[PDB]
Parts: sequence; C-alpha cells; structure tokens
Amino acid sequence: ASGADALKALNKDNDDSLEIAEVIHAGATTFTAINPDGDTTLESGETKGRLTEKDWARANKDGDQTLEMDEWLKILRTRFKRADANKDGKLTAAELDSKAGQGVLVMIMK
Amino acid sequence: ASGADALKALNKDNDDSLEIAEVIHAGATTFTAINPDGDTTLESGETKGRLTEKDWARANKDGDQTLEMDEWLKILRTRFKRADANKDGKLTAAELDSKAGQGVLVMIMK
Ligand SMILES: [Dy+3]
Ligand SMILES: [Dy+3]
Ligand SMILES: [Dy+3]
Ligand SMILES: [Dy+3]
Ligand SMILES: [Dy+3]
Ligand SMILES: [Dy+3]
Ligand SMILES: [Dy+3]
Repeated sequence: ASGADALKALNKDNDDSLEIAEVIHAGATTFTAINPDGDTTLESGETKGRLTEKDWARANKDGDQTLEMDEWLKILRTRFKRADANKDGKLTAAELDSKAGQGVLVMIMK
Repeated sequence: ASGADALKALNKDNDDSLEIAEVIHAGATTFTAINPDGDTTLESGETKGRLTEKDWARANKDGDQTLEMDEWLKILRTRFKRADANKDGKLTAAELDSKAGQGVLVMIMK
C-alpha cells in the first residue's frame, strides 16, 4: 500500500496528514487484522514482513514469545518518529512513501 | 471490585491468576470503554480516579494532552509489575486486592 492509500482509508479529519493518534489507532486495528489464530497475541510467524528480529529484541522485554498490543504499538511509535522527517508530528504522503514511511505503512494497513 | 470478583469476571476461578497478555487485552478494551466522546484519545477528564498526574508525566512523552492506547498500556504494564510483589509474572487474587493491585483493577475494568 502507498501513502495516498493510507490517507484515503485512515484520515478522517480535514487535513492531508496522519497524526500520532490516527496512526496508533490504525496500528491497533491492524494488530487484530493480522492475528488470525483467535488469541490476543502476535507470534513471530504472524509478524513476518512487518517486523524484524531487532524490533522484537527492542520491544518484547517480558521474556515471552508473544507481542501484546502495547509492544506492537511501541514499535509503531518509534517508526512514526523515524518517518516524520520534518519533526512536525504529522506524516504526509511524501513521508509515508519514503523508506522509513514504508515501515509505518506495514503496521497501519493489513 | 475485589481480586476474586475480577478473576470471576474474566472467567477464572478464585485461586487462579492473571498474566500479562490477559491484562493488556483487558486494558485495551477498558481504554475504549472509558472513552465516550468518539475520539481515540483519553483526556485527563476521562482518567480521573484511575491515573495520577505523575502517571501522565511518565507515560505521555509526546507533548500533547492526550493518552493514546500505547501510553495507557505503558502505565498498566508498570502497575502490573508493582502489584506483582513476588515478580513471578502472575497476579493472584491477594495481589489484586493490595493497594497496588487496585491500580491494575481500575485499568482492566470500567
Ligand atoms: Dy489527520
Ligand atoms: Dy496470534
Ligand atoms: Dy511480550
Ligand atoms: Dy511531517
Ligand atoms: Dy476522549
Ligand atoms: Dy500522547
Ligand atoms: Dy505474583
């Protein structure tokens, strides 16, 4: 998916950008959408192609093999900062289409 | 409620315990249940009696006046650890009934 696609689906206010509240909420929706096994936890197989082993090492600090909702969203907030090249707390289409923005996109859209 | 009543509410027996995945999932449901204004954000008036000013200062690091889901759940994970007096990763009824356990209960049930 592209940045224009994400704005079309996830932006409901009268702007051209995704703010952190919009991004976190879409991350929470996506967590459930990519979790087909009927639990409340993401296992490593469920996160392939969206998260790296380094993301798990950084965010999963509780000794389990499960990403709970908060550990997933922690990674997303870090990725938001990396994509927000002009520091204004808003992700525009150009920021979403950048390499760092692609990392946000894979956590906010199935 | 009490620890026993909280365990019963989550379809568990009186001598059972809560682990972090069930607690985080219940915290995520509670976030939305205590948020009656149609947004995706908890304002301070929505968290009175559940969170302190110091909780907001620790968890709300983004310069806004709003708790997103990840900031709320960060506080819950901190409270789980404080209520887990023996640090075994499980909260018994007695741990839930403690003063620190009360702080978990106000975040996992309306
Ligand atoms: Dy917006
Ligand atoms: Dy799963
Ligand atoms: Dy975990
Ligand atoms: Dy920006
Ligand atoms: Dy609200
Ligand atoms: Dy915030
Ligand atoms: Dy314990």
